Amino acid sequence: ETQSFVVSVAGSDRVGIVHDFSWALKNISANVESSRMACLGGDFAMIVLVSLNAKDGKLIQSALESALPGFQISTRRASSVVSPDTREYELYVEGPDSEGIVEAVTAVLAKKGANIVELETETLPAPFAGFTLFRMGSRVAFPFPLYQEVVTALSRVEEEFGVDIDLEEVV
Amino acid sequence: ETQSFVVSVAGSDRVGIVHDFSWALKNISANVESSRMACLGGDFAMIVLVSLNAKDGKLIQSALESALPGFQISTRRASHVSPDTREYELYVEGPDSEGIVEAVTAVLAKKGANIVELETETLPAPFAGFTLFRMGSRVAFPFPLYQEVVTALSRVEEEFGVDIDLEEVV
Repeated sequence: ETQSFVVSVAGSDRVGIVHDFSWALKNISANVESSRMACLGGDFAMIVLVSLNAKDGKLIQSALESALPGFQISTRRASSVVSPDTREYELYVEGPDSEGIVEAVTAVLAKKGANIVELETETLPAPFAGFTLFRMGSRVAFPFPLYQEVVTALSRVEEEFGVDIDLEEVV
Repeated sequence: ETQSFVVSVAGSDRVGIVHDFSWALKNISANVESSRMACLGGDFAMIVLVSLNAKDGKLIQSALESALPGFQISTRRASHVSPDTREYELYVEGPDSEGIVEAVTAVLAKKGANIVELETETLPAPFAGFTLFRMGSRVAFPFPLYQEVVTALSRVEEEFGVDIDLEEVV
Protein backbone atom coordinates (compact mmCIF):
# COMPACT_ATOMS: atom_id res chain seq x y z
CA GLU A 1 0.00 0.00 0.00
CA THR A 2 1.38 3.37 -1.09
CA GLN A 3 1.47 6.11 1.55
CA SER A 4 1.94 9.89 1.24
CA PHE A 5 4.45 11.91 3.28
CA VAL A 6 5.12 15.66 3.58
CA VAL A 7 8.78 16.61 3.56
CA SER A 8 10.23 20.07 4.33
CA VAL A 9 13.85 20.97 3.52
CA ALA A 10 15.60 24.22 4.43
CA GLY A 11 19.22 25.35 4.28
CA SER A 12 21.72 27.61 2.55
CA ASP A 13 21.31 27.69 -1.22
CA ARG A 14 23.79 26.03 -3.56
CA VAL A 15 23.72 24.35 -6.97
CA GLY A 16 22.46 20.76 -6.89
CA ILE A 17 20.12 20.70 -3.87
CA VAL A 18 17.03 19.65 -5.83
CA HIS A 19 19.18 17.14 -7.70
CA ASP A 20 20.63 15.60 -4.51
CA PHE A 21 17.12 15.43 -3.03
CA SER A 22 15.67 13.79 -6.17
CA TRP A 23 18.56 11.35 -6.50
CA ALA A 24 18.04 10.24 -2.88
CA LEU A 25 14.31 9.58 -3.34
CA LYS A 26 14.86 7.75 -6.66
CA ASN A 27 17.42 5.53 -4.90
CA ILE A 28 14.80 4.40 -2.32
CA SER A 29 11.98 4.08 -4.93
CA ALA A 30 10.01 7.06 -3.52
CA ASN A 31 8.01 9.20 -5.99
CA VAL A 32 7.54 12.97 -5.96
CA GLU A 33 3.74 13.63 -6.11
CA SER A 34 4.15 17.43 -5.96
CA SER A 35 6.65 20.05 -4.86
CA ARG A 36 7.06 23.75 -4.29
CA MET A 37 10.53 25.29 -3.96
CA ALA A 38 11.55 28.83 -3.10
CA CYS A 39 15.03 30.37 -3.09
CA LEU A 40 15.84 33.90 -1.93
CA GLY A 41 18.75 35.84 -0.42
CA GLY A 42 21.05 32.78 -0.25
CA ASP A 43 18.48 30.50 1.43
CA PHE A 44 16.66 27.47 0.01
CA ALA A 45 13.27 26.05 1.11
CA MET A 46 11.18 23.23 -0.43
CA ILE A 47 8.09 21.26 0.52
CA VAL A 48 7.44 17.94 -1.23
CA LEU A 49 4.62 15.36 -1.16
CA VAL A 50 6.40 12.03 -1.44
CA SER A 51 4.80 8.62 -2.11
CA LEU A 52 6.40 5.46 -0.75
CA ASN A 53 5.28 1.84 -0.43
CA ALA A 54 5.89 1.94 3.33
CA LYS A 55 4.08 2.71 6.59
CA ASP A 56 6.40 5.40 7.97
CA GLY A 57 8.89 7.89 6.58
CA LYS A 58 12.05 6.89 8.49
CA LEU A 59 13.60 5.71 5.19
CA ILE A 60 12.82 9.05 3.49
CA GLN A 61 14.23 11.05 6.41
CA SER A 62 17.41 8.98 6.61
CA ALA A 63 18.01 8.99 2.84
CA LEU A 64 17.61 12.78 2.72
CA GLU A 65 19.82 13.44 5.75
CA SER A 66 22.58 11.42 3.98
CA ALA A 67 22.12 13.26 0.64
CA LEU A 68 21.75 16.74 2.22
CA PRO A 69 24.00 16.91 5.28
CA GLY A 70 23.56 20.16 7.24
CA PHE A 71 20.02 20.78 5.86
CA GLN A 72 17.03 21.10 8.16
CA ILE A 73 14.75 18.23 7.06
CA SER A 74 11.45 16.88 8.43
CA THR A 75 9.20 14.07 7.23
CA ARG A 76 5.67 13.31 8.49
CA ARG A 77 2.69 11.29 7.28
CA ALA A 78 0.38 13.28 5.00
CA SER A 79 -2.63 14.84 6.74
CA SER A 80 -5.97 13.05 6.91
CA VAL A 81 -8.44 15.94 7.52
CA VAL A 82 -12.19 23.52 4.40
CA SER A 83 -15.65 24.95 3.67
CA PRO A 84 -17.02 23.69 0.33
CA ASP A 85 -17.65 27.42 -0.25
CA THR A 86 -13.90 28.16 -0.10
CA ARG A 87 -12.64 29.65 -3.40
CA GLU A 88 -9.19 30.83 -4.47
CA TYR A 89 -8.39 34.37 -5.48
CA GLU A 90 -5.38 36.06 -6.99
CA LEU A 91 -4.33 39.10 -4.98
CA TYR A 92 -2.05 41.82 -6.35
CA VAL A 93 -0.73 44.89 -4.53
CA GLU A 94 1.43 47.66 -5.99
CA GLY A 95 2.49 51.11 -4.78
CA PRO A 96 5.12 53.04 -2.80
CA ASP A 97 6.95 50.83 -0.30
CA SER A 98 6.37 51.53 3.40
CA GLU A 99 6.98 49.80 6.76
CA GLY A 100 3.29 48.87 7.14
CA ILE A 101 1.91 47.54 3.81
CA VAL A 102 2.60 43.84 4.34
CA GLU A 103 1.23 43.85 7.93
CA ALA A 104 -1.80 45.85 6.78
CA VAL A 105 -2.73 43.55 3.85
CA THR A 106 -2.13 40.33 5.77
CA ALA A 107 -4.09 41.68 8.80
CA VAL A 108 -7.17 41.95 6.56
CA LEU A 109 -6.64 38.39 5.31
CA ALA A 110 -6.05 36.91 8.81
CA LYS A 111 -9.11 38.73 10.22
CA LYS A 112 -11.40 37.39 7.47
CA GLY A 113 -9.99 33.86 7.90
CA ALA A 114 -8.32 33.77 4.47
CA ASN A 115 -5.49 31.28 4.04
CA ILE A 116 -2.49 32.27 1.96
CA VAL A 117 -1.57 29.56 -0.56
CA GLU A 118 1.22 31.37 -2.49
CA LEU A 119 2.98 34.67 -1.79
CA GLU A 120 5.79 36.72 -3.22
CA THR A 121 6.76 40.30 -2.52
CA GLU A 122 9.51 42.45 -4.02
CA THR A 123 10.80 45.99 -3.70
CA LEU A 124 12.34 47.88 -6.61
CA PRO A 125 14.09 51.18 -5.83
CA ALA A 126 13.51 53.89 -8.47
CA PRO A 127 16.48 55.23 -10.55
CA PHE A 128 16.20 58.40 -8.43
CA ALA A 129 16.21 58.99 -4.66
CA GLY A 130 13.23 58.75 -2.32
CA PHE A 131 11.06 56.12 -3.99
CA THR A 132 10.90 52.35 -3.74
CA LEU A 133 8.17 50.39 -5.50
CA PHE A 134 6.51 47.53 -3.62
CA ARG A 135 4.83 44.66 -5.46
CA MET A 136 2.95 41.72 -3.95
CA GLY A 137 1.42 38.76 -5.74
CA SER A 138 -0.49 36.16 -3.81
CA ARG A 139 -3.01 33.33 -4.04
CA VAL A 140 -5.46 33.30 -1.13
CA ALA A 141 -8.47 31.16 -0.21
CA PHE A 142 -11.65 32.03 1.64
CA PRO A 143 -15.41 31.38 1.54
CA PHE A 144 -16.79 33.24 -1.47
CA PRO A 145 -19.59 35.00 0.45
CA LEU A 146 -16.85 37.08 2.16
CA TYR A 147 -15.52 38.50 -1.16
CA GLN A 148 -17.22 41.90 -0.94
CA GLU A 149 -16.23 42.55 2.68
CA VAL A 150 -12.63 41.48 1.93
CA VAL A 151 -12.63 43.92 -1.03
CA THR A 152 -14.06 46.67 1.18
CA ALA A 153 -11.36 46.05 3.83
CA LEU A 154 -8.63 46.02 1.15
CA SER A 155 -9.95 49.40 -0.08
CA ARG A 156 -9.17 50.93 3.36
CA VAL A 157 -5.61 49.63 2.96
CA GLU A 158 -5.46 51.22 -0.51
CA GLU A 159 -6.46 54.57 1.01
CA GLU A 160 -4.28 54.45 4.12
CA PHE A 161 -1.15 53.20 2.32
CA GLY A 162 -1.59 54.67 -1.20
CA VAL A 163 -1.49 51.25 -2.93
CA ASP A 164 -3.51 49.68 -5.76
CA ILE A 165 -4.99 46.29 -4.85
CA ASP A 166 -6.73 43.80 -7.15
CA LEU A 167 -8.54 40.68 -5.99
CA GLU A 168 -9.79 38.31 -8.70
CA GLU A 169 -11.46 34.92 -8.23
CA VAL A 170 -9.67 31.94 -9.80
CA VAL A 171 -11.97 30.07 -12.22
CA GLU B 1 23.33 51.88 8.61
CA THR B 2 20.50 49.51 7.60
CA GLN B 3 21.76 46.01 6.67
CA SER B 4 20.00 43.04 4.99
CA PHE B 5 19.11 39.76 6.72
CA VAL B 6 17.80 36.53 5.23
CA VAL B 7 15.20 34.84 7.41
CA SER B 8 13.82 31.33 6.95
CA VAL B 9 10.60 30.14 8.65
CA ALA B 10 9.23 26.58 8.55
CA GLY B 11 6.34 24.92 10.38
CA SER B 12 2.77 23.67 10.19
CA ASP B 13 0.52 25.75 7.96
CA ARG B 14 -2.35 27.72 9.52
CA VAL B 15 -4.18 30.98 9.03
CA GLY B 16 -2.25 34.05 10.12
CA ILE B 17 1.42 33.02 9.90
CA VAL B 18 2.48 35.75 7.44
CA HIS B 19 0.50 38.28 9.48
CA ASP B 20 2.08 37.18 12.82
CA PHE B 21 5.54 37.34 11.17
CA SER B 22 5.01 40.78 9.58
CA TRP B 23 3.54 42.34 12.73
CA ALA B 24 6.60 41.12 14.68
CA LEU B 25 8.95 42.76 12.12
CA LYS B 26 6.96 46.00 12.03
CA ASN B 27 7.14 46.15 15.84
CA ILE B 28 10.96 46.09 15.77
CA SER B 29 11.09 48.57 12.82
CA ALA B 30 12.37 45.91 10.42
CA ASN B 31 11.23 46.16 6.79
CA VAL B 32 10.38 43.32 4.38
CA GLU B 33 12.51 43.77 1.23
CA SER B 34 11.28 40.63 -0.54
CA SER B 35 9.73 37.27 0.26
CA ARG B 36 8.85 33.92 -1.22
CA MET B 37 6.56 31.31 0.30
CA ALA B 38 5.97 27.58 -0.24
CA CYS B 39 2.84 25.91 1.11
CA LEU B 40 1.91 22.28 0.54
CA GLY B 41 0.45 19.23 2.27
CA GLY B 42 -0.13 21.22 5.48
CA ASP B 43 3.51 22.44 5.77
CA PHE B 44 4.56 26.10 5.45
CA ALA B 45 7.92 27.54 4.37
CA MET B 46 8.90 31.14 3.74
CA ILE B 47 12.15 33.00 3.07
CA VAL B 48 12.28 36.75 3.63
CA LEU B 49 14.93 39.43 3.08
CA VAL B 50 14.60 41.90 5.93
CA SER B 51 16.18 45.39 6.34
CA LEU B 52 17.18 46.47 9.83
CA ASN B 53 19.67 48.89 11.38
CA ALA B 54 21.50 46.14 13.25
CA LYS B 55 24.89 44.52 12.93
CA ASP B 56 23.44 41.08 13.71
CA GLY B 57 20.04 39.37 13.65
CA LYS B 58 19.60 38.71 17.40
CA LEU B 59 16.61 41.08 17.68
CA ILE B 60 14.97 39.64 14.53
CA GLN B 61 15.50 36.06 15.74
CA SER B 62 14.15 36.73 19.25
CA ALA B 63 11.11 38.71 18.01
CA LEU B 64 10.23 35.94 15.57
CA GLU B 65 10.69 33.10 18.05
CA SER B 66 8.23 34.94 20.33
CA ALA B 67 5.75 35.66 17.50
CA LEU B 68 5.90 32.13 16.06
CA PRO B 69 6.13 29.50 18.78
CA GLY B 70 6.70 26.02 17.32
CA PHE B 71 8.27 27.31 14.10
CA GLN B 72 11.81 26.61 12.91
CA ILE B 73 13.38 30.02 12.35
CA SER B 74 16.86 31.11 11.22
CA THR B 75 18.29 34.61 10.68
CA ARG B 76 21.62 35.70 9.22
CA ARG B 77 23.32 38.58 7.48
CA ALA B 78 22.78 38.55 3.69
CA SER B 79 24.55 40.23 0.77
CA HIS B 80 26.06 39.98 -8.54
CA VAL B 81 25.19 37.79 -11.49
CA SER B 82 27.28 37.91 -14.68
CA PRO B 83 26.37 40.17 -17.64
CA ASP B 84 25.85 37.01 -19.65
CA THR B 85 23.53 35.30 -17.12
CA ARG B 86 19.99 34.92 -18.43
CA GLU B 87 16.93 33.49 -16.79
CA TYR B 88 14.88 30.83 -18.53
CA GLU B 89 11.45 29.30 -18.04
CA LEU B 90 11.70 25.54 -18.03
CA TYR B 91 8.55 23.46 -18.56
CA VAL B 92 8.26 19.66 -18.54
CA GLU B 93 5.12 17.64 -19.29
CA GLY B 94 4.44 13.96 -19.97
CA PRO B 95 3.57 10.57 -18.48
CA ASP B 96 4.75 10.36 -14.85
CA SER B 97 7.65 8.05 -13.96
CA GLU B 98 10.04 7.74 -11.04
CA GLY B 99 13.16 9.19 -12.70
CA ILE B 100 12.00 12.42 -14.41
CA VAL B 101 12.91 15.05 -11.77
CA GLU B 102 16.32 13.45 -11.07
CA ALA B 103 17.11 13.36 -14.82
CA VAL B 104 16.13 17.00 -15.48
CA THR B 105 17.88 18.32 -12.38
CA ALA B 106 20.98 16.18 -13.14
CA VAL B 107 21.37 18.13 -16.41
CA LEU B 108 20.89 21.51 -14.73
CA ALA B 109 23.32 20.77 -11.89
CA LYS B 110 26.00 19.29 -14.19
CA LYS B 111 25.77 22.51 -16.27
CA GLY B 112 25.93 24.71 -13.13
CA ALA B 113 22.47 26.25 -13.60
CA ASN B 114 20.86 27.87 -10.55
CA ILE B 115 17.21 26.93 -9.88
CA VAL B 116 15.34 30.05 -8.76
CA GLU B 117 11.75 28.73 -8.69
CA LEU B 118 10.38 25.19 -9.07
CA GLU B 119 7.08 23.46 -8.80
CA THR B 120 5.93 20.00 -9.83
CA GLU B 121 2.55 18.25 -9.82
CA THR B 122 1.10 14.91 -10.78
CA LEU B 123 -2.46 14.54 -12.12
CA PRO B 124 -3.86 11.01 -12.19
CA ALA B 125 -6.24 10.38 -15.13
CA PRO B 126 -9.87 9.40 -14.19
CA PHE B 127 -9.10 5.93 -15.54
CA ALA B 128 -6.38 3.49 -14.48
CA GLY B 129 -2.88 3.38 -15.90
CA PHE B 130 -2.01 7.04 -16.47
CA THR B 131 -0.74 9.96 -14.43
CA LEU B 132 0.44 13.23 -15.98
CA PHE B 133 3.59 14.86 -14.68
CA ARG B 134 4.11 18.64 -14.98
CA MET B 135 7.00 20.80 -13.87
CA GLY B 136 7.46 24.56 -14.14
CA SER B 137 10.75 26.15 -13.21
CA ARG B 138 12.79 29.35 -13.55
CA VAL B 139 16.51 28.70 -13.94
CA ALA B 140 19.52 30.94 -14.57
CA PHE B 141 22.80 30.26 -16.36
CA PRO B 142 25.20 32.04 -18.74
CA PHE B 143 23.60 32.21 -22.20
CA PRO B 144 26.57 30.54 -23.99
CA LEU B 145 25.47 27.25 -22.31
CA TYR B 146 21.98 27.38 -23.86
CA GLN B 147 22.56 24.99 -26.76
CA GLU B 148 24.35 22.33 -24.66
CA VAL B 149 21.62 22.51 -22.01
CA VAL B 150 18.92 22.04 -24.70
CA THR B 151 20.87 19.11 -26.23
CA ALA B 152 21.27 17.50 -22.81
CA LEU B 153 17.54 17.97 -22.03
CA SER B 154 16.67 16.32 -25.39
CA ARG B 155 18.20 13.06 -24.06
CA VAL B 156 15.79 13.32 -21.09
CA GLU B 157 12.87 13.81 -23.50
CA GLU B 158 13.97 10.57 -25.20
CA GLU B 159 14.53 8.52 -22.04
CA PHE B 160 11.23 9.55 -20.35
CA GLY B 161 8.88 10.44 -23.22
CA VAL B 162 8.35 13.94 -21.83
CA ASP B 163 8.16 17.32 -23.60
CA ILE B 164 10.68 19.85 -22.34
CA ASP B 165 10.65 23.53 -23.25
CA LEU B 166 13.32 26.03 -22.24
CA GLU B 167 12.76 29.67 -23.16
CA GLU B 168 14.69 32.80 -22.27
CA VAL B 169 12.74 35.17 -20.02
CA VAL B 170 11.86 38.50 -21.68
